[PDB]
Amino acid sequence: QKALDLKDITSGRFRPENIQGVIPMPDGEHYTQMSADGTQIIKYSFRTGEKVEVIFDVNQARECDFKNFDSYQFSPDGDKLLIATRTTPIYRHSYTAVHYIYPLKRNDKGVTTNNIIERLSDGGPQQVPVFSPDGTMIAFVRDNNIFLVKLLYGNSESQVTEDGKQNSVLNGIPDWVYEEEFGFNRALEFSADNTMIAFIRFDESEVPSYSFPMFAGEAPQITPLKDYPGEYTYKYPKAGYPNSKVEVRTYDIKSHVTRTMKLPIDADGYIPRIRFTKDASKLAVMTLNRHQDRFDLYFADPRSTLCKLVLRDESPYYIKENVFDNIKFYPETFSLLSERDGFSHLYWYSMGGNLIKKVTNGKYEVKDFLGYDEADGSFYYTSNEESPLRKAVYKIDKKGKKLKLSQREGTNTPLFSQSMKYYMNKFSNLDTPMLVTLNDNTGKTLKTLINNDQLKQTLSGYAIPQKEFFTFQTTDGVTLNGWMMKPANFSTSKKYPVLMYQYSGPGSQQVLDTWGISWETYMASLGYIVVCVDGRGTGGRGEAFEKCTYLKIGVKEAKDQVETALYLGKQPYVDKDRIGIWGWSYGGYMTLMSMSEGTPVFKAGVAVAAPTDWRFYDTIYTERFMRTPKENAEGYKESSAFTRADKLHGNLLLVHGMADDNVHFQNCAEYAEHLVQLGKQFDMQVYTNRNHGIYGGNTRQHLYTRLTNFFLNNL
Amino acid sequence: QKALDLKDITSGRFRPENIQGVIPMPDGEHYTQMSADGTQIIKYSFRTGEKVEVIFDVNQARECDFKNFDSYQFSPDGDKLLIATRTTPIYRHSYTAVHYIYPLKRNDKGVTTNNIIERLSDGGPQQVPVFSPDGTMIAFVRDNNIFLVKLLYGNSESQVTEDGKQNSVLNGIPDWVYEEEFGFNRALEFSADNTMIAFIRFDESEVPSYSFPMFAGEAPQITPLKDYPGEYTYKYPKAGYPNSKVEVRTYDIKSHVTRTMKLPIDADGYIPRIRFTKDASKLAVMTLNRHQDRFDLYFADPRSTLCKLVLRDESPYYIKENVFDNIKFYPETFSLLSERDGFSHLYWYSMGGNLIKKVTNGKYEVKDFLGYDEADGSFYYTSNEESPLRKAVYKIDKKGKKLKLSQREGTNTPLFSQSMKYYMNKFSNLDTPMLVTLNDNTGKTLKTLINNDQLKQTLSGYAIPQKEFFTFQTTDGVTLNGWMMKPANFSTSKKYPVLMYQYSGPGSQQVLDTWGISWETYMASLGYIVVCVDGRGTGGRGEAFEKCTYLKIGVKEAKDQVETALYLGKQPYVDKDRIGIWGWSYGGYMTLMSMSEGTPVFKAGVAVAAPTDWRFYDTIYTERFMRTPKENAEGYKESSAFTRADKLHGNLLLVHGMADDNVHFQNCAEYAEHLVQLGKQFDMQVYTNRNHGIYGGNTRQHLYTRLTNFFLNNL
Ligand SMILES: N[C@@H](CC(=O)N1CCn2c(nnc2C(F)(F)F)C1)Cc1cc(F)c(F)cc1F
Ligand SMILES: N[C@@H](CC(=O)N1CCn2c(nnc2C(F)(F)F)C1)Cc1cc(F)c(F)cc1F
Repeated sequence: QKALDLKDITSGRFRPENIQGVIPMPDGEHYTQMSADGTQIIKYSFRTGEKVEVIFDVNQARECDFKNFDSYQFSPDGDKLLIATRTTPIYRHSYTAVHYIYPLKRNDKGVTTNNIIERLSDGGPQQVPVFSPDGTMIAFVRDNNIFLVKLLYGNSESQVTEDGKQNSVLNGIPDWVYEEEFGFNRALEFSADNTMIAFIRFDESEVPSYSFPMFAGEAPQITPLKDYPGEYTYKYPKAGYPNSKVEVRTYDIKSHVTRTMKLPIDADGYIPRIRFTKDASKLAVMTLNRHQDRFDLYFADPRSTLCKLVLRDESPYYIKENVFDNIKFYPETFSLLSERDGFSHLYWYSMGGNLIKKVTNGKYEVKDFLGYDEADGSFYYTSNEESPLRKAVYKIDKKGKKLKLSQREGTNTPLFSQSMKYYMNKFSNLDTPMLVTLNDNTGKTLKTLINNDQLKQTLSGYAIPQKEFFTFQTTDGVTLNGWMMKPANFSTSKKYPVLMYQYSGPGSQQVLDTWGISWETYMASLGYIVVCVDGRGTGGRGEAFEKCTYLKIGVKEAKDQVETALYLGKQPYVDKDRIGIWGWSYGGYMTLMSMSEGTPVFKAGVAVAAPTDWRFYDTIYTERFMRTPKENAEGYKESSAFTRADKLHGNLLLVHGMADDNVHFQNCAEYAEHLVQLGKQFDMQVYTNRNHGIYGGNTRQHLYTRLTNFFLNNL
Repeated sequence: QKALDLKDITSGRFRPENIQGVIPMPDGEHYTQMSADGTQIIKYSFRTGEKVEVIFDVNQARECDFKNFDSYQFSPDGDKLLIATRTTPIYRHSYTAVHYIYPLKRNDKGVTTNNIIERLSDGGPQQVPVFSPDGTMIAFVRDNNIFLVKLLYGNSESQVTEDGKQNSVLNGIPDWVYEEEFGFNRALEFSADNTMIAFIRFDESEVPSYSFPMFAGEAPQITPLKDYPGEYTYKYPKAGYPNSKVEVRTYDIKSHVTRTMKLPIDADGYIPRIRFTKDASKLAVMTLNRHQDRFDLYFADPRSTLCKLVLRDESPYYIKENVFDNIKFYPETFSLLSERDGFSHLYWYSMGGNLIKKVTNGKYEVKDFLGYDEADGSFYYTSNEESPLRKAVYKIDKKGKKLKLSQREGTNTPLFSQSMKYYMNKFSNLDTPMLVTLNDNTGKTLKTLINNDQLKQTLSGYAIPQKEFFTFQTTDGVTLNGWMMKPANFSTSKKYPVLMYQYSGPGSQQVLDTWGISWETYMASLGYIVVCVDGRGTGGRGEAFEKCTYLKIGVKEAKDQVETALYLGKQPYVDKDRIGIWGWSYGGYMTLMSMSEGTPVFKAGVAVAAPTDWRFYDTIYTERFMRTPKENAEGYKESSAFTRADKLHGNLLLVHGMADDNVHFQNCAEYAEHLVQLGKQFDMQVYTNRNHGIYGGNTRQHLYTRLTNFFLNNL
């Protein structure tokens, strides 16, 4: 019966027990994980779940200068560990860290804990270090150049590129927009030979600069800025501006000759990935055109420079970013996820580019390709075949027989062993916070490592609202999925205020059979009905449902949020005059769109870190859905929150971080002044030195307290 | 009985009729004024108030390319008019304008309207043009250099200085901080000879730069910034940073030789003014030290460069800026306002520097010295001898007899004729919006030009709260003046919420017997008791009362605002739990100080454009009261709103303009983050591209609507 406390939510007091840093060892029988302390790396058996041994310990390693470590990686051989310390984030995926090599060699007592640890580099902190296939070399990036460490040669460090320059030329790591929008941090590969390095070189010299102020602030304090403010500058192309010029280069480890691949790509095209195949003489180069609807897979010869078109996959809309990391190479074959038939499905290709078979078919979506077992010819993947709200692990055999491997319905995230014999399963649903099991490739639970019983017990003493799923029919006959969360004291006799939550961005889903206690859960415990509906444009229901928004985003999503409010307003326990809506990022943009759709259904709303005109956002994301402002002028105008701002109805709170390198604070500053000149009253909360995550010290608690009080006062 | 409408207040619908651009002509019998149209300049008699003639008309002037004009100036002779068009503000006092010379020569019909108008310069817009004593030359500034126009030589334009450079060297106009804090826009003078030009040269090259973003915005839209924002940069030294290096230079009109005056000034001193005397060979140079408590008046020879100390005036606190423009030169004598005896009083000096007499004495303050009539030896000035709430015009004869010239008690602002024979009087009090009379130097009303009867009649239909003055005693026995404004329906039976308004800055006063209808008046008509009290630190009551705050500003002012709230809270018609406070500029800073003084008396407050730590503010103002941060570390800490922020009590709204070149938006951004990390909830309203005035298009209406709703919701 006690009441949830927001501070418990924001401080993560109900964060379920989990396992971090799980890496399948090459042997195929074992996995390693990080200790909770962050001070040990411990080996375990997939088959039994038994602790085999502690392989690494900060208090039991020689010349180890760090107290805790952040992350780690095994050499492909299994004899060395690359360990990262002092991890310093740059953008969402990039960071520097001081890395260390730890050899896994047994001593006189047969233990791997008393070895000596070698600083990976006597120079400065490193980016994206990667082992060569034999484990004898590590390539890394620092100051936008590539460096090579030869472990057989005294950790011999050589400099591969000399033209790296800040805000000008990047070697082996992507620029801001590629990193954010193709979702990756490394373009740096070794050949199966161990003889060649391949990398993408980004020339962003003629990409526009963007700069915003930095104040001293607090948590952290930037002390040089105590009296006079400073600034942050970086390359960021807005919609329709020029992107980096990119090319693929190779470096011959024994020769030291650098070569450029002769890739026939459009001047304004992209190279979202490179990947060495299992063939030593074949480097996969993935390329898109600027409209992002033609994916061309090339095989480049790292020595001759010759590039051969292997596959062309085309769309009347666009190719999604998630395809690229589902391309896995094997001696004679490779996988490909494609939406050609209207659903995300798995295709199996020969290494000549020749379609062997369509592995999955049906009106469901494959989410991830987990791997192929050559022993039986069988494919492992996750999908939502059960329902768009769920994900389960599946196996399809060589003849086409499908078996679902998950024991329980909800959200199943598997991490397979090297051999596909075993997998670790992390599971949740609305009622299960986390349950971690070890399973074999038939689905049998070999061991239950974590059940989160202690969490359930602690929770037992609190009065927890419960989510329930529901569907309803829009006025044009579309089924929408949503969840509804009612106070634990709910009465059909009483009428209640409503808080709608949504994200609503292309391909996204927030209606998922998974567990959480969030700020929404807290709102529900304060007496609100909290509802979340995934409108048109969201993922999991195939291409037509997702991409009906193409060239004019936000409009259809906004009507479906208005339709959701009308439907709630008809319910006898809902006070239609007290309906609020909020969201963050695309969700904040959708709050503005929805509150100014024309039907005055919302009393109040909060838009956090909201884009307000798509011309302020970046090239790769915006153009994927909208093309450029010059090709799609009317679409940009119609998708803009500015155009419909005179119909804004309800009390609005705009929240933004002033150091947002993702949705620039420009969005909020320009939109607010439009609102001022229209005579619309609204409220603001701007956060000094905060980015798109708005976090730091007491910031999140402060922010959710502000949102709580805003809806308490306006609903 | 109708209700005031805020939109009428912000659109200036009750702005009293007045007269603009009143200039006393040299003859001493006449004044000129601008038409309301802005299209005519019309001559009138002081003696009779009769219209003599229209001297200038846009529709009746030849080769006149403008529809309206902004301002105008007469040649010292009376034969030419310098007229300004296209006035473009830069800071509070500086602007560029395209000027035109119009000769006042009669035609065949005897009229001055059909003449030809000459563009003052074929080059670009000009700054601070000034006539030579004979009227044959005009000096002006453009692009930080001095130019000379010789009207007897075909409007011959020559360039006096060649080293002017933006953000580097200014000739003849002050930098940002001198302009704002010594209150002037021109350091450019001709000798009585008409033979020499003198000017101050500002070298701000080593003053720090400050930059803030500019967005496109609206009203005005900055169209180049529609996609990518820009910035504004200028020189602005914060407290304790270096000021411009300054010197006085002269240019020999016939010789073209430039010379530097040998002024013995401290390295870090100021030259707040230069002024040519009635002696052709004597240039007054006014200088302060950096502590601003030693005013040294020098007489410089423009040819020999030799400078002679004429007067030293010293203070244990500081010399106020208002003294400099009260120094008026005569053939054998000059005036000086000084606070040496503890009150602002008028002193009469010989031109050798030798005190002839103390003209005024008593425990009241002289506000302005209006002039000296040599015929009777008599002095004209304004003072508050009646009460700190009032100002009247006074005359003191050669033998010491004093006569008060004003007919009515309240606020009397006089503009004397060249000869001191007549003056124009603008008058108001709590009940008189504006009454404009013409009076002779005994006080007799010769004519009443304006009575604002129409305004009174329009007002008659509205229900107007009325101000009344009051005093009360603080707990340490100090008498404070305040005004109280109650709703027109006031009842002693009812209990009411309170809105306190204050400015509270050193030497300022808001409790004045003068007329206005403001946002406060609107709040009163919505059912609030609105109170304003001038606490310790404010002006008009002598040096001890004003400067008891020296070296630790804000603390004492804040206690007196808390004492005002306690006193109001004891009244039976005041609900002590519903007391709010607000202010703008220093008044916004005082809102924070007062709301975090420690006694939790305020329910809510609004701080507009508030300084929050004095180290963020500029050198001349801050140091006048606080010296530098390095000399007064503990004083800066104790005056800071940051230090006491943990005691903030009540709901706060912070309002700021993001392009504030005066109180940088840094103040608000740094303070808000301090509040976030302390866990204090507050509200914000930031205004894109707005300066310290926060105005533009619908901005003011939007802003006062926001303040109204904030107190309505929190009180
Ligand atoms: N910038 C966008 C990034 C994104 O949408 N994807 C990149 C990463 N990704 C995606 N799909 N899978 C992956 C990942 F697995 F690589 F991470 C799509 C997200 C995003 C959308 C907005 F409208 C906005 F205002 C801010 C914002 F940060
Ligand atoms: N910057 C200050 C200027 C001033 O106080 N004087 C300059 C002009 N002046 C004065 N006294 N007479 C005159 C004038 F007649 F010259 F105008 C004093 C005003 C001021 C005080 C603050 F705390 C602040 F946060 C902003 C701000 F703009």
